[PDB]
Amino acid sequence: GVTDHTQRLSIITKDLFQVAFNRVARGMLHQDHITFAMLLARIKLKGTVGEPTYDAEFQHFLRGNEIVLSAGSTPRIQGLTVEQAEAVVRLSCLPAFKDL
Repeated sequence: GVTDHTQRLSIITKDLFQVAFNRVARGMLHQDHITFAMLLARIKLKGTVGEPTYDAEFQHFLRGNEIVLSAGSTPRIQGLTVEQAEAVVRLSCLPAFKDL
């Protein structure tokens, strides 16, 4: 019942993502469903327009533990434990969270 081609294209793209996720994740363990959902989300983020590439932010999400903290570089922050302290001084390297 759909006649316009742009609406058909949008429906085809969304249904491609949905049917691919359904037919993959039915034969797949429940710990990894969110992983494939995240991969398809990043793929659709790449495909859409009007957005930045989010390369450095996803790099700090994936290999953000690769940031090396210096000896005694963490100051004292109230409430947070040592793991939260090293996490916030690792997040502070990003320009978006510079004043964290």
